[PDB]
Amino acid sequence: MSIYQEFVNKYSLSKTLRFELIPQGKTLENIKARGLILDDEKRAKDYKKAKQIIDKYHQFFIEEILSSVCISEDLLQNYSDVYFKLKKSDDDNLQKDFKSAKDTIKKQISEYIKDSEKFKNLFNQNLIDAKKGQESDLILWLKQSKDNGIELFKANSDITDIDEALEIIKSFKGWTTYFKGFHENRKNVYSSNDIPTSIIYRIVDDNLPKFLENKAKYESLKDKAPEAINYEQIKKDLAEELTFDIDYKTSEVNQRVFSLDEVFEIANFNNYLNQSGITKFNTIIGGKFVNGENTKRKGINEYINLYSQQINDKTLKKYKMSVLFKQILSDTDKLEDDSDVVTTMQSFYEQIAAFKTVEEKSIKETLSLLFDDLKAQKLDLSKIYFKNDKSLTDLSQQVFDDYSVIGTAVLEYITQQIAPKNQELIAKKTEKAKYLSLETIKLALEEFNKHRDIDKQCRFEEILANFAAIPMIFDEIAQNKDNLAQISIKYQNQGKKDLLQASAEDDVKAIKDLLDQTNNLLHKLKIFHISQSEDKANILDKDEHFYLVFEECYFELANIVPLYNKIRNYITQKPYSDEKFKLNFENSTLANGWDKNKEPDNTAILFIKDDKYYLGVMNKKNNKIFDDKAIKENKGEGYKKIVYKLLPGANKMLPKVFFSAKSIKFYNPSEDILRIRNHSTHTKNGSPQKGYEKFEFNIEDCRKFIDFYKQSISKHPEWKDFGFRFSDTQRYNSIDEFYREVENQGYKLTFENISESYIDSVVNQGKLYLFQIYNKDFSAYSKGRPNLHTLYWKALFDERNLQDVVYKLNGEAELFYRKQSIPKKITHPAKEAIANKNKDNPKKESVFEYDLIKDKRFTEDKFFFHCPITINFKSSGANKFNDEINLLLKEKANDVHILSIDRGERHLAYYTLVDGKGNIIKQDTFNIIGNDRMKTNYHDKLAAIEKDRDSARKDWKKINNIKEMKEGYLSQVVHEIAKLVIEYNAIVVFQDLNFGFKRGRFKVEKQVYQKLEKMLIEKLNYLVFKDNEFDKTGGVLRAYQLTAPFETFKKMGKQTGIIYYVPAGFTSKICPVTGFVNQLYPKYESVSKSQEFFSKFDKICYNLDKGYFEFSFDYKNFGDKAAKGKWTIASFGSRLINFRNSNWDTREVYPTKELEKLLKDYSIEYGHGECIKAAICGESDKKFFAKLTSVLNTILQMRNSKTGTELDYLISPVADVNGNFFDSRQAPKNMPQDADANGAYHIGLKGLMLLGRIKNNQEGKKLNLVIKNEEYFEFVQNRN
RNA sequence: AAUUUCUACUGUUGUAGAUGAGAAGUCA
DNA sequence: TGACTTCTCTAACGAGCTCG
DNA sequence: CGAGCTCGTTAGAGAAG
Repeated sequence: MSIYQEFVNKYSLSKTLRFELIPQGKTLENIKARGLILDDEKRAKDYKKAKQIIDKYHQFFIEEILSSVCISEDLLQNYSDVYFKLKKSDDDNLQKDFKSAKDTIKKQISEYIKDSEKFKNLFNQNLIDAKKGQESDLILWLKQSKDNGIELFKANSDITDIDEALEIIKSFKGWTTYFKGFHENRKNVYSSNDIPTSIIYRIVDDNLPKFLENKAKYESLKDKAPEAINYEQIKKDLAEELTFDIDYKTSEVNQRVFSLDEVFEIANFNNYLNQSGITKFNTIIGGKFVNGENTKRKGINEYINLYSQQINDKTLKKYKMSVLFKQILSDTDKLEDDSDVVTTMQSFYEQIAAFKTVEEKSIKETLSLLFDDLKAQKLDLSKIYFKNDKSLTDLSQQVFDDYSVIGTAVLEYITQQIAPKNQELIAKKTEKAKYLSLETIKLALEEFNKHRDIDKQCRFEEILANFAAIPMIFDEIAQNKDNLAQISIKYQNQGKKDLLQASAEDDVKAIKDLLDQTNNLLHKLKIFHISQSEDKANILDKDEHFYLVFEECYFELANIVPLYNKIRNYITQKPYSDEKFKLNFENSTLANGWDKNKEPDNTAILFIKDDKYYLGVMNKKNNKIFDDKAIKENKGEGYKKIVYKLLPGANKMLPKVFFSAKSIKFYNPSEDILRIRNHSTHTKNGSPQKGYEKFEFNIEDCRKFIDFYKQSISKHPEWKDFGFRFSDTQRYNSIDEFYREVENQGYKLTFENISESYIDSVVNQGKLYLFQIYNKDFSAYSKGRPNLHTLYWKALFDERNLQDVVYKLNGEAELFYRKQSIPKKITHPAKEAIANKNKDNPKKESVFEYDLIKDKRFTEDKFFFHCPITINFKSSGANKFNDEINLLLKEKANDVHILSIDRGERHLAYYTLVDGKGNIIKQDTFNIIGNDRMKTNYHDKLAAIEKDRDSARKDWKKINNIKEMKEGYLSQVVHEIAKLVIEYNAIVVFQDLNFGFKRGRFKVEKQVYQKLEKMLIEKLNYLVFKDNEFDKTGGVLRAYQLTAPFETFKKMGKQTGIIYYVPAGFTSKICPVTGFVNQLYPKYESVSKSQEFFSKFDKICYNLDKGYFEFSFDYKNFGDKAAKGKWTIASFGSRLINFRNSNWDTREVYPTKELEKLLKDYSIEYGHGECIKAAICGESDKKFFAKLTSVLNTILQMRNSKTGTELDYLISPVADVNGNFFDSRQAPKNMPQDADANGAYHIGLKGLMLLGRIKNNQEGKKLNLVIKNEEYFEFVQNRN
């Protein structure tokens, strides 16, 4: 029987059921008449015009907290010393010191911000509404905008001036419940974490590493060039700009021209860093544009362009000075129309190309001159770095025709340079190091050429020539701008979406190409650019001339990845607008509690006429319909208005009502009890109120202070309806678990009848707006299975729920409304034969008596109802969930038949039920989805869309209509994974995407396979089966909670519940029977160096009766230690070889017939029947050894597509213990069948040894769930 | 080619499966 | 480029307000 | 300014590895 009987109703989560309202009776006629929904646009669309007001005031607060901060020089001298140690000498134990050196400067400001006076009333209610004596801070500044005559609008923003903004900001009087995600996603702007958009993460990582860099290029400038910077001219010329009102070390209030000898001081760090101080610093260092003289009076960086120009020294051009970047939330829009689909692009290629710079070098010539200055080795090669991730692999792709030739040369040269006989430092100098210099690259490429002939060289000059193939890409952009200027005169229309239709295919493919040769252009400069990453915080001895001109042409060119995603998210949408908004019935309280006592203001209540469900929203002004005297007066039959009783919090309510100004006399205790609440002695560790202090808990308190609550609850007027069943008060350890005694039992839901004729008349009177929630299950024309957001709603109100409560209703439901997006167009009229679209369905015809408008749910207005509920409310929460599982299946480990999912070359997954020994019980593909009614082949449905016999092969409309259908496949297949893990009650084991993941070209990408393990963790955390009994396990309330929730992809680790994780390195290229891995990689390193490598083979011999040659090897005679054992690989069957398609598509080559040819071509004899050891090693030729490697580039290839997309079977070199060779044309059911069946059976074998560790668990709860290749390659081979 | 929304649908005024919503700095 | 925060998941009371 | 009147305060567990 299923072992997961225990894993039922375990923890709590809150899904939100959504519905459509039906305006019934005369509900909609009163709404349109009084102007209700038309005056709802002005406070559900218009707050986006108020989110332009709040952030601008949130920008004025930046200007008046950073010009009001004064940080010490003690934490700048503790920064700048470590800031210059790591440049000249980077190490490990100073990174812990550098982080703590910058931790208490990003926290010392983070405690100054949270202790100001404009901050506590800015992320809460009181930002926008005024107190009776305290007028709020938004309305003061907009009046202060008039108090000084400032003209903040009609020059920068959308609103005319502040006078209409004075009207707009008073449209949110009691409406403070809007901004609660707009005021939660701006607590990251003042967050002390490492998130990359703040003002305290930025002034420690974007200007403080740039200002202290720019001080070393000023102390090393006055001694090396005294005459250069004319001090006496910049005092007179820019005297108005240099009026810095405050100094640091003297705290002057002297509005005077500062001295340039002291503005570059480390102590003077606080004279800037608002929006108007970085402007002042970048006025001197970049020049001041004043067009009153028709010339530029350019500052100190013009003096470097005069002093080093005359005497002609390019070492003072190393000492140029940089530009500080502009602060986050400066003064600087998602796309929906087509009037601005072109001028968000044609007004960018005017900005990225047609602009005159400061020093007069156009951006075509900047990458032209600098890469030509790098061409003949002029710049220093030990200061320009490569990004050491697999983006440098792409730099080896375009010119070296190999992926890992650079990453091996910086592993081969560093091997001989430091530890030439391999032991500790050898990894992090070239592998874990985030950057490698060109001097390290050049001394690794003119060393590998010394051990290689003329045919296969690897020249450093080709990398310099590859970068010279960059600066003429800007010339064909200047040719495409002559092509893409005839389209901007064709789209002058405002909102019509004729660039999204399928007729202009010849005008969208002129845009994807132009946004692809400016998106690999940024992916070839990506290997240069410095990263401000974490755990290394990358700082090295950088170049002084390269990385100042490169930042001119990267961070101005980097504004295309937030612009390429503004088009590919515009073309790949659907032709209707899902722009909905919430409607409120002239009330800031729509569904907040649903409670019976608090519903003249919660405004809403539900109904049931014994089959379907309704919503009744009372009109807020005349809401006197159900004030407890018209229910008994109108009792009868019909609707079944609920009384809903809720008690949120046994921390927040039970001291609020039992120690109030009213009910304190009704439950009168002695002063023995009153000393507890004052000093907070009942709490183990909490918070007393003002007046007293915290004391120590004793066991006498919370076995009698709870008894105060038992007499207080049992005499309450409206809190006797719950019927509490509290346990024995001696068995109460704390009040945190007496919370859980009050909170779950403080919830009842029973029914009271109302005569149907009254509340059919009050909707006719116009006081009860009545609505019906429905789906395709709550209509009368259905018989099949419901949805899951309708099988939950029918369990909020069932009687078997309310016995032992599971589905709790929550407050703050939210009513939404959606306008008319697309017009009504009947695409399938009545009595017309329509075409089938399934290649297995017999009934090819389709004639409908009723019409079908194309997706008509976006043609007519829909009132919505988004209703959060709570699942398993009575039970506990989620603490140490995955540790409970491993401590449970230890006595149930011999019931667990491990399921295992992979990616796919030909398939999409190959889920495989591996047994404990390893014999596959039931494997099947994941291309055929469904029960015997209809069957759908998503493999064939991909293969007709996936860039196959389609229009133009490159447009964005394909590559998401693959992906959304591929994502819609992920919505399908998670049910067919869930059915297996209950029928075969085991586990899921995916492939992790942290480290150790598969690399090749698959259908399922890296992107759309982490979502299939994201959409499985949120459909195995709460798992309901639509065809199971209600009160039985696996049903609706007694359902499957087997995993934990989803926090991040990083926090999945090796285990997040029943879904384990294993690596995905070397699982698809292994013989399943014996465990061979091709670790003896042939690459044709040299002619003579291969000769001792063929003697590292034990014997290259032949057998008479066997009839096949063999390359016997053992791994003890060569490095990169992976496994052991005498192999004697064979040359039995045929191996296909892939080729460059386009003709030269596919041809078959036999290994043995090639070995018969290529060995009889020279004088080597074989036919005696013994070893050919010395004969193969004795031969010396260029062509011979460059061709025998192509035999070993074929005898070890274990994937072979038979023709174009037919089938790829599996072959095995290494023998069994009998003599037979594994061949998947005759493989049994307990062995893999296809090529993707071998990439899934080893993901289970590497997952089955997780379960070997877990069944042998001990008292040490430090379960080594990590996999090393020495552990896996030993387990898979000798398991029998 | 119909849906609380999404994907494929004819599975027939809808069938099989998924659905956590308002939110939204945006790393790159 | 697809994920990075962590909450509100609420009833009752003391409050100045037409009214008494 | 008590009639109670629609508001904007306000009461303040112990999990979180």
